[PDB]
Amino acid sequence: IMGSSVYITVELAIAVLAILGNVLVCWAVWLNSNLQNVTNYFVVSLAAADIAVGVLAIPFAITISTGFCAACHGCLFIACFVLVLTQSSIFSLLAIAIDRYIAIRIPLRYNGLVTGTRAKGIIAICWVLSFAIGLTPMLGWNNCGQSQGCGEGQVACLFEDVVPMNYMVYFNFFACVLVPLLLMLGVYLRIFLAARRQLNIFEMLRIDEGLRLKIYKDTEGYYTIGIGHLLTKSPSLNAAKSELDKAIGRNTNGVITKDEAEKLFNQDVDAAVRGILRNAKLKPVYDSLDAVRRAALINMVFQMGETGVAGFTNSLRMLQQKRWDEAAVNLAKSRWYNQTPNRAKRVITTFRTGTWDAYRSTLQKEVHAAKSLAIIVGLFALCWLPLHIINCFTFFCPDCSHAPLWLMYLAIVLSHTNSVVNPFIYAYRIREFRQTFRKIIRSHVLRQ
Ligand SMILES: Cc1c(C#N)cccc1-c1cc(-c2ccn(Cc3cccc(C(C)(C)O)n3)c(=O)c2)nc(N)n1
Ligand SMILES: CC(C)CCC[C@@H](C)[C@H]1CC[C@H]2[C@@H]3CC=C4C[C@@H](O)CC[C@]4(C)[C@H]3CC[C@]12C
Ligand SMILES: CCCCCCCC/C=C/CCCCCCCC(=O)OC[C@H](O)CO
Ligand SMILES: CCCCCCCC/C=C/CCCCCCCC(=O)O
Ligand SMILES: CCCCCCCC/C=C/CCCCCCCC(=O)O
Ligand SMILES: CCCCCCCC/C=C\CCCCCCCC(=O)O
Ligand SMILES: CCCCCCCC/C=C\CCCCCCCC(=O)O
Ligand SMILES: CCCCCCCC/C=C\CCCCCCCC(=O)O
Ligand SMILES: CCCCCCCC/C=C\CCCCCCCC(=O)O
Ligand SMILES: CCCCCCCC/C=C\CCCCCCCC(=O)O
Ligand SMILES: CCCCCCCC/C=C\CCCCCCCC(=O)O
Ligand SMILES: CCCCCCCC/C=C\CCCCCCCC(=O)O
Ligand SMILES: CCCCCCCC/C=C\CCCCCCCC(=O)O
Ligand code: NA
Repeated sequence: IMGSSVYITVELAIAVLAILGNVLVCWAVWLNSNLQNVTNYFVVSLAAADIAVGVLAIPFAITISTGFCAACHGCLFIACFVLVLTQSSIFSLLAIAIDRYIAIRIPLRYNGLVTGTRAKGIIAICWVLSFAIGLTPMLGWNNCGQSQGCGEGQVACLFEDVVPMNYMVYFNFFACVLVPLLLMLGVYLRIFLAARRQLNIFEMLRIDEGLRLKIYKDTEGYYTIGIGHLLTKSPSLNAAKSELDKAIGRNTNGVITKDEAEKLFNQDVDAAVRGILRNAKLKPVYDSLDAVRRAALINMVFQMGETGVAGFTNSLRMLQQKRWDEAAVNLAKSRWYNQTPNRAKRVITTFRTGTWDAYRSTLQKEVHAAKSLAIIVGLFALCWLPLHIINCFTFFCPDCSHAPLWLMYLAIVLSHTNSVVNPFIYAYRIREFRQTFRKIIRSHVLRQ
C-alpha cells in the first residue's frame, strides 16, 4: 500500500464527513423554526464554509500536494481557496461570539438591535472580505509573477513556493487570525465573568426591572434611568436630564455609568427601607427577615408599593413565623403572581430559600449555549495553530531545518479535520440540534 493511498483515503473520508455533517446542520436549521434565530444564521454560514472544504478545498489540497505545473493565477486559486473558507469561518466565529456577548449584556434590548436582516448583511459582507483576504495573493502579492521544468508561463504549484510567507505570517496569521482569536477569547471571558458575577439587591432587580444607562420612556411614557428610577412626569427630556444631573452631581446629557446607576439605586433602596420601617405592618416582618429575604421584600415594594405589600397579611405573618413553604403557596395564589409570574416566582423562591438561586439560574440559562460555542473556537484554534506556528518558524528562522514531511501532513490533515467537528459538538451539547438531527436521520434518511 502506498502512503499516498492512505493520505488520499483519509482526506476523502474527512471530506465525506465534513459534507454530511454540515449538510445536516443546515438541514436542521431549515426544518426547525426553533433553530431559526440570528445566532444560527452564522452557524449556517460556518457550516457552508465547512461543506466547501469537503467539496473543493480538500480536493484542491490533494492536487497541489503533487506540485504540478500550472499557470500562476490558476495555481494561486487552487492554493488560496482554503484561505477564503478559513477566513469566513473566523468571521462567523467572531460574529457568534459577539452575538452571545450582547445577548447576556443587554438581554432585554437584544432583539431590537440583533435582527435577521442585519445578520444576513454582515454575512454577505464577511464573505466578500473573506474572498478579498483569501485571494489577496491573486491580486499581485505572490511569488509566481516573476519551477524550472514546467515551461515558461507555468509554475510548479507548491503552496510555499507561490504564497508569500510574509502574507501568511503578518497579514493572514497575525492580523486576520490571531487578533480575531484573541478578541474572541476576551469576549467569551467577558461572557463567563458576567455569568459569575456576585449577586446582590442591585443585580436582583437589574434582572427583574432592567438596567438602562441612557434615559428612556417607561410603560406610561415617563422618563426613567438606571433600575426603574423615575426622573420626571414632564414631557421634556431636558427636564428629565435636569433631574438626572441633580441626583448624580454632574452634567450627564442623559447617560450615566454603572456605578452611578448603582449609587442611585442604593438611595432608592434606602428610601424603600425607610418606608417599610415606618409601616406598622411591614416593620415586624422586615426585622425578622435575613438579608436576602429582605431583598425579596424590597423587590415587592419596588413593584407594588408599601401599601400593596401590606395587603399580604397572611403571607407576611407566615414569613415572620419563618414558615417559608407555606408563604410561598399563599403568595403564588395572589394577583401579583398571576400578573407577573416570572418575577413573582423568582421573588417567592428567594423567600423560600433565602438565596439568590433564582437569579443565578437566570444567568446560567443565558450562558450555557456560550460554553458550547466557545468549545468550537478552541477546536478551531487547536486545529489551525500548528500550521501557523510552522509558518512562523519557516519565516523567522530561514536557516532552521524545515518541519519534517510527516508533521506537515499531520498539520494539514488536522486543519481539514476542523471541518468535521462542529456538527458533533452541536449534537452532543445542544439539545435542539441533537433532536432535529435524530428526526432527520430516523425519518428522512433511514425512512423508519
Ligand atoms: C492554508 C493555510 C492556512 C489557511 N487557511 C493557515 C495556515 C497555514 C496554511 C498553510 C497551508 C499549506 C499547505 C501546503 C500544501 N498543501 C497541500 C499538501 C497536502 C498534503 C501534503 C502536502 C505536502 C506535505 C506534500 O506538502 N501538501 C496544503 O494543503 C496546505 N502550507 C502552508 N505553509 N500553510
Ligand atoms: C498571545 C501570544 C501567544 C502571541 C505570541 C505570538 C507568537 C505566535 C509568535 C510571536 C513571536 C514568534 C516567534 C519569534 C521568533 C522565533 C524564533 C525562531 O527561531 C523560530 C520562530 C519563533 C519561535 C517565533 C514563533 C512564533 C511566535 C512565538
Ligand atoms: C480534533 C483533533 C483530533 C482529530 C484530528 C487528529 C489529527 C488528524 C488525523 C490524522 C491522521 C493523518 C496523519 C497521516 C497523514 C497522511 C498519511 C501519510 O502521511 O502518508 C503519506 C506518506 O507520508 C508519504 O506518502
Ligand atoms: C444527507 C446528509 C445528512 C446526514 C447523513 C446521515 C448521517 C451522516 C453523519 C454525519 C456526522 C454528523 C455528526 C453529528 C450528528 C450525529 C447524529 C445524531 O445526533 O443522531
Ligand atoms: C464586517 C467584518 C466584521 C464582522 C465580524 C462580526 C461582527 C458582527 C457580529 C455579529 C453581531 C450579531 C448581529 C448584530 C447586528 C449589529 C446591529 C447593527 O449595528 O446594525
Ligand atoms: C455538496 C454541495 C451541495 C450540498 C450542500 C447544499 C445541500 C444542503 C443545504 C441545506 C439543506 C437545507 C436547505 C434546503 C433548502 C430547500 C429549499 C426548498 O426546498 O424550498
Ligand atoms: C467529496 C468528493 C471529493 C472526491 C472527488 C475529487 C477527487 C479527488 C481529487 C484528486 C484525486 C487524486 C488525484 C491526485 C493524485 C495525488 C497522488 C500523488 O500525490 O502523487
Ligand atoms: C467535487 C468536485 C471536486 C473538484 C476538484 C477539482 C480539482 C482541481 C485541480 C486542479 C485543476 C485546475 C488547476 C490547474 C488548471 C489551471 C492552470 C493551468 O491551466 O495551467
Ligand atoms: C459543487 C461543484 C463546484 C463547482 C466548482 C468546480 C471546481 C473547479 C476547480 C478549479 C477550476 C478553476 C482553476 C483553474 C481554472 C482554469 C482552468 C482552465 O481554464 O484550463
Ligand atoms: C476569481 C475569484 C471569484 C470570486 C467570487 C467571489 C466573490 C463574491 C463574494 C462572495 C460569494 C459568496 C456569496 C455569499 C454571500 C451571500 C450570503 C447571504 O447574503 O446571506
Ligand atoms: C475589497 C474589500 C476590502 C479589501 C481590503 C482587505 C482585503 C485585502 C486587500 C488587499 C491587501 C493588499 C496588501 C498589499 C501588501 C503589499 C503588496 C505587495 O508587497 O506585493
Ligand atoms: C480581519 C482583519 C483584517 C485586517 C486587515 C488589515 C491588517 C493589515 C496589517 C498589515 C499586513 C501587512 C504588513 C506588511 C506588508 C508586507 C510588506 C510587503 O511585502 O510589501
Ligand atoms: C489564543 C487564541 C485563542 C484561543 C481560543 C480562544 C477561544 C476561547 C474560548 C473558550 C475556551 C473553551 C471554553 C470551554 C470551557 C471548558 C472549561 C475548561 O476547560 O476550563
Ligand atoms: Na471552518
